[PDB]
Amino acid sequence: MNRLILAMDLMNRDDALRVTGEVREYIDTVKIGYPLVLSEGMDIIAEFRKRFGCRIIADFKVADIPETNEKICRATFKAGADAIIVHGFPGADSVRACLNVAEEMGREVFLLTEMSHPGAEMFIQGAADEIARMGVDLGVKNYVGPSTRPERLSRLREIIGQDSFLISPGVGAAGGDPGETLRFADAIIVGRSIYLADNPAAAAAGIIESI
Amino acid sequence: MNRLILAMDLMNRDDALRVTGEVREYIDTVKIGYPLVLSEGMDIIAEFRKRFGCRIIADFKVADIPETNEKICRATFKAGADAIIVHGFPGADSVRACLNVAEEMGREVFLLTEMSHPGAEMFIQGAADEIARMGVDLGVKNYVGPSTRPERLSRLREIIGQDSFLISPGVGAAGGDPGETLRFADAIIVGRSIYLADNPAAAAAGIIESI
Ligand SMILES: O=c1cnn([C@@H]2O[C@H](COP(=O)(O)O)[C@@H](O)[C@H]2O)c(=O)[nH]1
Ligand SMILES: O=c1cnn([C@@H]2O[C@H](COP(=O)(O)O)[C@@H](O)[C@H]2O)c(=O)[nH]1
Repeated sequence: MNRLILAMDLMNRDDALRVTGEVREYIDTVKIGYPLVLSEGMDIIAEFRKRFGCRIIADFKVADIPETNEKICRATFKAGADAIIVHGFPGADSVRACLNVAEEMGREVFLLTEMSHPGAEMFIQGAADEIARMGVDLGVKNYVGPSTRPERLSRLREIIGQDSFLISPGVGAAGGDPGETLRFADAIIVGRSIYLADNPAAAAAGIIESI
Repeated sequence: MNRLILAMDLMNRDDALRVTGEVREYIDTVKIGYPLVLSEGMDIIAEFRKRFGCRIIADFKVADIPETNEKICRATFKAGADAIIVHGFPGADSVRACLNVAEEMGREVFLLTEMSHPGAEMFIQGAADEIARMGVDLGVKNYVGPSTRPERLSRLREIIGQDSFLISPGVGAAGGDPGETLRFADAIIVGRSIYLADNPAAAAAGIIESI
């Protein structure tokens, strides 16, 4: 909805529920990561899904060996997540393990190819095109790419095709622009610009109207 | 969305996709049953979920022995359904088997307590209150009750409490009224009044505005 995904990284349940409820009319998809899950428990995923009737993407940056990745994905989907974000840099076998569980459980894998922060230029950027091509070869249809580098987002879009779904973080606080990012991504992920705002609903409304 | 769930019982993929796309702005939840699945395959569930970004309730009226019920639910959730409708009349063990799989896969079970058609008065109605109480005892939080008998829907709402989620079919073609049904149910299910209409979008819009 509105091509906007809320990155809910507040660490306490009450604040997370308050902000998510305030901006629900503008979204239908919430990205929940370890900051909230490690503080309040995996049960928070089912609670959000039920209370807000939104889709939940678990941003767990899965980056282990195949066998452990299988275990992490199974627990995550058992908890009710609709999709999970997985790193591609640990290799194809590690990604395939995630895809196997998603297939078994009727869920989806998002492949993270290039990250949005400054440090991403050190090692990830140099491998990003190859990671995206690996995703295509494995049948991945959902990807994550950087708002902070639209030229890289364009290159990623080029590799994955127009039929793949691409979401992009780094919007707002990290420097990314909503409109420019949406020239290439299907949806933008926004965390701090909304959840640290004095009026999260007004902040979400502003982003939606700017695009 | 709009407390309206589309019962997509057309049997061919092209017509089903056309009508669902035409009314998508009014809904966010589609009920898919055997008329469409047995004609086009279980893969239609993932296709709808992806193409329309809606939640999918599989109306499979699960009504077998525990072991078979477990198999049916597993295949259904593997196919991507968010929830499954199960009959309560075959007993508690049969329902528990469904709840066990839903727990394993992070999904939901809707318990059907009293049906909406005339024949429901023969045997189901007499057992309906006990079936609803069984659901409460088993921890069921989602229920299906009849639009065609609001006094029975009221009795069912009484047993399950205000915190349980109740959806109700029999609206329109079978005689049920949207507004009266919503006095007790959280959402109404509508099939033919929308999918056989000359203008499904206008029909959906009319129902939404009447409530
Ligand atoms: O390359 C990536 C991948 N993931 N995220 C995540 O997306 C969200 C962005 O939040 P922000 O809007 O507050 O910067 C956070 O949950 C963060 O972990 C990034 O920021 N960059
Ligand atoms: O008690 C019940 C349970 N399920 N349904 C189902 O709900 C839908 C109602 O469709 P309709 O609006 O076309 O009558 C159909 O898929 C039907 O199998 C009923 O009608 N009554």
